[PDB]
Amino acid sequence: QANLMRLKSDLFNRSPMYPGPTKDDPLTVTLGFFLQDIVKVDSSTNEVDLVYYERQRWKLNSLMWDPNEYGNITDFRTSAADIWTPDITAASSTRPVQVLSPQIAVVTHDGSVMFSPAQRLSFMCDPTGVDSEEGVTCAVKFESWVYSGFEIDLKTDTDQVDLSSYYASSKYEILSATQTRQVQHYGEPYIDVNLVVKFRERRAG
Amino acid sequence: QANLMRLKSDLFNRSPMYPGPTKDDPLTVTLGFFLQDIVKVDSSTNEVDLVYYERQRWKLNSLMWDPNEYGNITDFRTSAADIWTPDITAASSTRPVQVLSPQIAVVTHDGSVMFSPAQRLSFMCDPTGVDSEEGVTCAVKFESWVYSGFEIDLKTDTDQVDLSSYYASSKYEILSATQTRQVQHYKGTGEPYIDVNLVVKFRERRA
Amino acid sequence: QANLMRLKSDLFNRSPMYPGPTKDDPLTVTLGFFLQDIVKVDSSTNEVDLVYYERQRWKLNSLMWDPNEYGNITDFRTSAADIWTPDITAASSTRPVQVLSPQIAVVTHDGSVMFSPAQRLSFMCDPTGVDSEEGVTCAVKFESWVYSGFEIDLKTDTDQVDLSSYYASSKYEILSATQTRQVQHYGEPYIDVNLVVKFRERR
Amino acid sequence: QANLMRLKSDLFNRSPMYPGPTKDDPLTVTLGFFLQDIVKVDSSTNEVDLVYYERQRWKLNSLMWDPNEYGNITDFRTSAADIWTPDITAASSTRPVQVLSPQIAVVTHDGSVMFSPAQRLSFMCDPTGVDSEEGVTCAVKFESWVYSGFEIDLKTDTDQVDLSSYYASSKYEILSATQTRQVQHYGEPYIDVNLVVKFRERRAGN
Amino acid sequence: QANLMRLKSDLFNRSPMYPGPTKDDPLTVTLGFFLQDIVKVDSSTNEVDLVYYERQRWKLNSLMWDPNEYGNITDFRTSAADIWTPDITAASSTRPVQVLSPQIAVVTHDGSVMFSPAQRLSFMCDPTGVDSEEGVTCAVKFESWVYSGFEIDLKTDTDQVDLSSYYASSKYEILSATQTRQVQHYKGEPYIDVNLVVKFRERR
Ligand SMILES: *[C@@H]1O[C@H](CO)[C@@H](O[C@@H]2O[C@H](CO)[C@@H](O[C@@H]3O[C@H](CO)[C@@H](O)[C@H](O)[C@H]3NC(C)=O)[C@H](O)[C@H]2NC(C)=O)[C@H](O)[C@H]1NC(C)=O
Ligand SMILES: C[N+]1(C)CCc2cc3c(cc2[C@H]1[C@@H]1OC(=O)c2c1ccc1c2OCO1)OCO3
Ligand SMILES: C[N+]1(C)CCc2cc3c(cc2[C@H]1[C@@H]1OC(=O)c2c1ccc1c2OCO1)OCO3
Ligand SMILES: C[N+]1(C)CCc2cc3c(cc2[C@H]1[C@@H]1OC(=O)c2c1ccc1c2OCO1)OCO3
Ligand SMILES: C[N+]1(C)CCc2cc3c(cc2[C@H]1[C@@H]1OC(=O)c2c1ccc1c2OCO1)OCO3
Ligand SMILES: C[N+]1(C)CCc2cc3c(cc2[C@H]1[C@@H]1OC(=O)c2c1ccc1c2OCO1)OCO3
Ligand SMILES: *[C@@H]1O[C@H](CO)[C@@H](O)[C@H](O)[C@H]1NC(C)=O
Ligand SMILES: *[C@@H]1O[C@H](CO)[C@@H](O)[C@H](O)[C@H]1NC(C)=O
Ligand SMILES: [Cl-]
Ligand SMILES: [Cl-]
Ligand SMILES: [Cl-]
Ligand SMILES: [Cl-]
Ligand SMILES: [Cl-]
Repeated sequence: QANLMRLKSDLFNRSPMYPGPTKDDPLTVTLGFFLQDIVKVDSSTNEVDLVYYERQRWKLNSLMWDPNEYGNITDFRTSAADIWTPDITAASSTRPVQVLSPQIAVVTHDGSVMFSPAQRLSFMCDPTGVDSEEGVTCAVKFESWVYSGFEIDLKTDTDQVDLSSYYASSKYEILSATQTRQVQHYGEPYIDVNLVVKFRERRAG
Repeated sequence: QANLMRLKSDLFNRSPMYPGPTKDDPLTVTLGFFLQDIVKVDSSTNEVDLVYYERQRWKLNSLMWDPNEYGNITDFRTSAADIWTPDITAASSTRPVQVLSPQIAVVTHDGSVMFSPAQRLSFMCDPTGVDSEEGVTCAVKFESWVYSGFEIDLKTDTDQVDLSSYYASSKYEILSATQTRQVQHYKGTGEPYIDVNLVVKFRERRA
Repeated sequence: QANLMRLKSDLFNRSPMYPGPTKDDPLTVTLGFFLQDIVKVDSSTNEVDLVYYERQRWKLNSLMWDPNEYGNITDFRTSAADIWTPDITAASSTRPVQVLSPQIAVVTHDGSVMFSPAQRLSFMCDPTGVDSEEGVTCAVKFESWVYSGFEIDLKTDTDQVDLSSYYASSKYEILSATQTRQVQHYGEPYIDVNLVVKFRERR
Repeated sequence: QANLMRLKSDLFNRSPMYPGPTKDDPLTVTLGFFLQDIVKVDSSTNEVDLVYYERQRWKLNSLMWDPNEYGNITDFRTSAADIWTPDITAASSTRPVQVLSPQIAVVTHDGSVMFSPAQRLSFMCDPTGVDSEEGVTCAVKFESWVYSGFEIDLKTDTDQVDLSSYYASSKYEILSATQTRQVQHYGEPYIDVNLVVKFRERRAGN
Repeated sequence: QANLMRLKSDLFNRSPMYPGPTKDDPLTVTLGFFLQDIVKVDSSTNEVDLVYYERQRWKLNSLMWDPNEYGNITDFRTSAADIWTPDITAASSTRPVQVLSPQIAVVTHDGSVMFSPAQRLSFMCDPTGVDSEEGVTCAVKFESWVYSGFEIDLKTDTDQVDLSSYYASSKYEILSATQTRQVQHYKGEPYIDVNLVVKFRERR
C-alpha cells in the first residue's frame, strides 16, 4: 500500500496530466475488439446493437518508473480520470455508447497503458438478409474524433476480431469479424479501424 | 509535451474563462451541418430523428498566441469544459439532444475555435407524404437560446448541407438539404434574433 | 470581456449566493407559458406530453450594478448554477421533466433576472373526448415545492398562454389555453399557477 | 437576507455535517405517503408504477437556533445536500426511483426538518384481478437500508395514506391505502413501513 | 455524535484513500447474492432481467480503530464515496446495471467493510424452454474487471443463493440458484469469478 501511494503521488500530483499528442510527438494507439453479442437488430430503423469490449494500448514516457525505487511494483490499476485516454469514437453510432465496465486502466512500469472499456453500441446497419446462409455484412469505423493521423496513429495487432467470449446462445451467429486499419483523406490524413462483421440468424428450438 | 503544457497553463490557469459576448463586444458563430442519417419517423407523434454533426467556429483574442514562444505549436486539442462554448439549441426539439461524440475542441494560434458535436435530435416534423416521389419537407431552426442578434450573430459558410457522410443504406433518401441564416424581429422588442434554418426534403428509399 | 469578468467577479465571488426569500423579505416570481406542442397522448395511462418554454422573472437588490462602473454593460448571461433560481415544479407530473434548453439566465443592471427553461413534461390528463368538436380539457399546477405564499408569491402578466410558437402541424389543435394564479390551503397558504389547456385532434 | 446568510453560516460552515444516528443517539423519522396516481400496470412483468410524495420528518439538536439572535427567522429552506437525510428505500422496487421534485428541505428553529420528495416508483405487484369489483392488493415496504431500530425508529403519524391529491381521472380507483409500521426481530430490531394499496380499474357504470 | 465525527476525521481526512490491492498485499472479497425477482425475459434478444442485492465483504488494516479511544463505537455507516469499493462487474451484462439502493457501507472497528448494493441487471440468457417443467438454466459471472487473482480473490460463504426475499408472485419460479467460485486462465495470469447459475420456469 505504502509504496503504491508513493508511486501514484510521484506520477500524478507532481506533474500535470499528459496534454495529448502533437505533430512533433505523435502517439500510436493499438486497438483490439472482443465481440461478446449482437443483441438486437431493428429492420425498421437499420440500427444494430453490439456488446463488446475494446482493448486500447498506448505508451507514455511520463508514466515510466523503476520498480526498484517502489518495492518492485511492476504495474498498478487506477481510475481512467487520473490519466489521459484517447477519444476513440464510433463514426456511425445512433445512440450514446453505454458503458458496461468500470472506468479503470492498468499502467505498467515501462509507461504502457492498457484500458479495456466494455460497451453497448447502436450503429447504422441494414440487416436485410440476416435470415439466410450468406447472412448480412455491416461495418463501423472507430477513430479519434479530433486528432489527425499526424497526432494519433491507430493500429491493430491482428486483423481478426477475438470471438472467444462471443455468447454461444446469441440470436446471431458470427460468420466473420475483422478489424482493419484505414487511411482516409478529406488536406490532411485521418486514421480509422474498420470493424466489419458478417452475421446471420441462428435458428433455435 | 512540455511546450503544450506551458501554453495551456498560460491561457487557462492565469485568466478567467471568457464570460460570453455583450452588446458592445458581439461574437459571430459560424455553423455547418453534416447530415449522417434520418434514423426514424413517427407519424403518430410527428417526430423525426436525425443523426448529424454540427461544425461550430468562433474566434477570441484571449486564446491567441505566438507559435514561436511555444515550440512552433500552431494548434491544440482540449476538453470543451476548459473553454466557453455557444449555446446552440434546436428551437423545435421534442427530446434532449443526445451527444454522440467526445466533448473536445480544436484551438488555433489566431484564437479560432472549432467544435464539432455529433448529435441525435428528435424534432417536430409531419412525415405525411414521405412514401412518394415528391417526398416531404421538414425544418428546424438553430439559435442561441439566450443571446440576441446584438450578442451572437449566426452564419453559415455555405447554404448547402454537407451530405458526404450520409448513410447510403438509410431508410430515407435526401432530395435536398439547406442551411440558411434568418433574421427575426418581434413587435415590442428593440432587438433582432438570428437563427440558422435547417430545411431537409426527403423520401422513403425506393426499391 | 474584461469589464464583464470584473462585474461577474464583483457580484458572485465576493458575496455568498442569495439564500432565498423569507417571511420578512418575500419574493414575487412572474410566470408565463409559451406552449409549443402537445406531442403525445396515452389513453391507457392518462398521461399527456407537452413541450413548452416557461418565462420566469424576479428581482434582487444583490444583483444590481451601475452600468458606468462596468463599461456601460446593461445586462449579461450566466449559468443558472451561478444564481438562485426558484424551484418551480409541476404538481402532477408523472416523469422527471426533460430539459430542452441551456440552463442559462439573463441578469439586468436593476437586479432583474429572466430565466426561460424549455421543457418536455408528462402529466396526468384523461384524453377521453379528444376526438370530438368539444375536445378535452386538462390542467397542471405549477408551484414552488418548498416555499409558502409568505415567502414566494407567484403571478402572471397575462391570463392567456402564448400560442405564437405552437407547432402548426401538431396532431392536436389548441382551442384554449389559460394561466391563472390560485391560492391553496391545507394552515399556511401556498400559491400556484394553474395551466388549463383545452384541445382536440386536428380535423 | 443578511440574517439568513449569518444563520446558515453559523449552522453549516462551523460544524461538520450530522454523521447520522448511533445506538446511544437514535433518531425518530416519521413518514407519511401522499398517493397521487397509479399510472400504469404491467401484467406481463408484474410491475406497477406509482406517483406519490413522501413527507419525512425528524429533529436534530445541532440545527436549533434562537429566532431573536437572527432577526426572528423561525425557519428556512435549503438544499438537501447541505444536511443529513435518511436513507429510506423501497425494498421491492424494480427500477431506480425517479425524482419529481427539487431536493430541498425546510428547517425550523427547534431543529425539526421536513423533506417531501415526490417520486415515481416501479415495484413488484401482480395486477391479476384489477378488472373486478374486489380489485387487487399490492404492497411495498419502506425501510432504512443500513440502520437498525436502535439507530432509526421509523413510524407514521396515521395508518391512513392521504388520498386528498389522488388524481380523480386516474385509470385506477383506490379502494384502500394504508401505511403501517412493522417491527421485526431476528437480537437487534429492524423496522419497515408497509404501504398496502387495494385498487381496481375505474368503472364507467359498475 | 462528537466521537463519531472525530473517528471519521481521523480515518478519512488524515490518510489518503486505500489505493486498491497489489500482488504483495492481495484482498479477499466475499460475495453473497440475495435474489429478489426475475422481472422479465426477452426471447427475441436473449436478455433476462434480474433484481437482487449483493452482499460484499472485505477487510483493511487502514480502517481499524480501538473502540475505547472513540466512546466505545464499534462500527459506523458512511457514504461509499468515502472509501475504496471493489469493482465487481457482471461479465455478460447487456445494459448498465441500475442502482436500486443508497450507496452506503458499514465499517467495523476491526477494519471490516460490508456493502450491499441492490441492482437490476440485464444479462445474456436464452430463455427457450422457460414454459416447461424442466425450465431453463442461465448463468452470469461476476468478477473484478481489472484485477487478477493475485490482487483480488473472490469467494462465497455459501454455495446457495439466498431466496428468502424472492418475490412470491413473480412470473418466474426459482427451481435452483447457486453461487460458485471459479478460477479462469487464458493463453498466463489467473482470474477469479463467482458464477451465478439460476434454473427457473414460468409459474404454473
Ligand atoms: C459609457 O457611456 C458614458 C456616457 O454615455 C461615457 O462617458 C463619457 O466618457 C467620455 C470619454 O472619456 C468623456 O469625454 C470627456 O469629456 C470631458 C468633458 O465632459 C472632457 O474633459 C474630456 O477631455 C473628454 N475626453 C477626452 C479623451 O478628451 C465624457 O465626459 C463622458 N460622458 C458622460 C459621463 O456623460 C463612457 O465613456 C462610456 N463607456 C465606454 C464607451 O466604455
Ligand atoms: C470528420 N471528423 C472525424 C470529425 C468532425 C470534423 C469536422 C470538421 C473537420 C474535420 C472533422 C474530422 C476530424 O475532426 C477534426 O477536428 C479533424 C479531423 C480529422 C483530421 C483533422 C482534423 O483537424 C485537423 O485534421 O474539418 C472541418 O470540420
Ligand atoms: C424562445 N426564446 C429564444 C427564449 C425565451 C423567450 C422568452 C420570451 C419570448 C421569447 C423568447 C425567445 C427569445 O429569447 C429571448 O431571450 C427573447 C426572445 C425574443 C424576444 C425577447 C427576448 O427577450 C426580450 O425580448 O417572448 C416573451 O418571453
Ligand atoms: C404540497 N407542497 C407544495 C409540497 C409537499 C408538501 C407536503 C406537506 C406539506 C406541505 C407541502 C407543500 C409545500 O411543501 C412544504 O414543504 C411547504 C409547502 C407549503 C407551505 C409550507 C411548507 O412548509 C411550511 O409551510 O405540509 C405537510 O406535508
Ligand atoms: C434488506 N435490509 C433491510 C438491508 C440490506 C440487507 C443486507 C443483508 C441482509 C439483510 C439486509 C437488511 C438489513 O440490513 C442489515 O444490514 C441487516 C438486516 C437485517 C438483519 C440483519 C442485518 O445485519 C445482521 O442481521 O442479510 C445479509 O445481507
Ligand atoms: C477480460 N478481462 C476481464 C477484461 C479485459 C482483459 C484484457 C486483457 C487481458 C485480460 C482481461 C481481463 C482482465 O482485465 C485485466 O486487466 C486482467 C484480467 C485478467 C487477468 C489479468 C489482467 O491483468 C493481468 O492479469 O489480458 C490481456 O488483455
Ligand atoms: C525487490 O527486488 C530485489 C532484487 O532482487 C529483491 O532482492 C528484494 O527482495 C525486493 N524488495 C524488497 C523490499 O525486499
Ligand atoms: C466504554 O467502555 C468501558 C468498558 O466497559 C465502560 O466502562 C465505559 O463506561 C464506556 N465509556 C463510554 C464513554 O461509553
Ligand atoms: Cl497521463
Ligand atoms: Cl474561453
Ligand atoms: Cl443570486
Ligand atoms: Cl445536518
Ligand atoms: Cl478505504
